[PDB]
Amino acid sequence: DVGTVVGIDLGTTYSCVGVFKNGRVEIIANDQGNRITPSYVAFTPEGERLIGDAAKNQLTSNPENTVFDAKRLIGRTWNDPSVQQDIKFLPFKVVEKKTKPYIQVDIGGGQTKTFAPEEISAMVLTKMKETAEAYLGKKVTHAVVTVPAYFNDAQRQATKDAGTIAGLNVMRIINEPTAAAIAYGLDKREGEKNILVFDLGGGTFDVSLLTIDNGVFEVVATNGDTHLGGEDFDQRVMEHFIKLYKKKTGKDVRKDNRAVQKLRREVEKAKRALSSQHQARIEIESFYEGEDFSETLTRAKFEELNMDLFRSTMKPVQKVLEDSDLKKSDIDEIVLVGGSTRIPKIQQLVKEFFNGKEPSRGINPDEAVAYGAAVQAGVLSG
Ligand SMILES: Nc1ncnc2c1nc(N)n2[C@@H]1O[C@H](CO)[C@@H](O)[C@H]1O
Repeated sequence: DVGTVVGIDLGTTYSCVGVFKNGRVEIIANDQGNRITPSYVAFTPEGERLIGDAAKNQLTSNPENTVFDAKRLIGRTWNDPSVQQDIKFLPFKVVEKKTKPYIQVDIGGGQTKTFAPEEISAMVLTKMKETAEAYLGKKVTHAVVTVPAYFNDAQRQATKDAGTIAGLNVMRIINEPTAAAIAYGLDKREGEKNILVFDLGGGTFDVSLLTIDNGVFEVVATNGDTHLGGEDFDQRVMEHFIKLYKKKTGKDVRKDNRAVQKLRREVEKAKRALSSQHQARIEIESFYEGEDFSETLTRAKFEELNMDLFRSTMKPVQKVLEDSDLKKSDIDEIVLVGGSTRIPKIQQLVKEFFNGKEPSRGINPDEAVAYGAAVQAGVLSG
């Protein structure tokens, strides 16, 4: 008895959980009313373990003991050059333990603890499991968990292990671009089709070329940029306003960490608003040295601030087409994945690259992967 199997998108920055109930996929909101949960864990000085929104919305006061991006370390050895590069940019301690990059944190009152990346991901998975259990009114024991198509054997096993620690029997490990394609019903098509999945997440950019033949998916080629995502677009806007504030007031905002967090929160909200509105206003009370911040951002300035980054997304799309021996016209379906794909310039750039071809539409791009996982979870629940 597998019970109600859950579909989990375990993302670098955000995670999503869905179930198949009363003939359809249900994406489940967490205890904070959010349909996506940050892949964050924080250990407060009192010793409280925070997971998700509570962990992320506290990150500024606790940078050493706030764990995130464990997905960059999962199933990798300590000496992996990717690990050695990534830990340079992580604020929490990472130590070699049992050949692996273990995360070291103060769990409260100076007591130090080490966690394998799969133990951190198990805490995120536990939060997803609780979110689904609150929704279903019953215990969840089985799951379908997605991973990037480039994940190797050790990375897929470590994701299954994270599940085991969380009390989830991960029945199927499925590729994130395949789950997105299933979400759009591209599996029940007929004949041979080439699917381009363009996945621009919060911190990663993944491009996958998939082939669908008689309902069977094959990942032909993968590319992207491991350090390009929505957060980089935020950072460009942060830089623009920190520069502007120094020009206007002569003050250096970054001297106050509390002032940068506040600007980060408002910049992110402004960015999201600019996907639908042509201008957003950032207002922050007692911003720096009791003085208030009031500035506006147009979609045009935002696009100009991020143009090189937006344009850089087209290079891995060209590399996957070459590595698949395909041309632009051979792409039958374009799947956009990640909240960042809601950016109008990103949607124009993809459409124009594929000479006017419209991408698949209807499912929230930030939920498409968990949606696909839930579709598969639905079949397995029977
Ligand atoms: N409507 C939107 N417009 C622009 N960016 C959006 C967005 N929605 C999300 N989630 N995002 C970004 O997706 C990433 C992961 O959640 C983050 O960088 C979000 O800001």
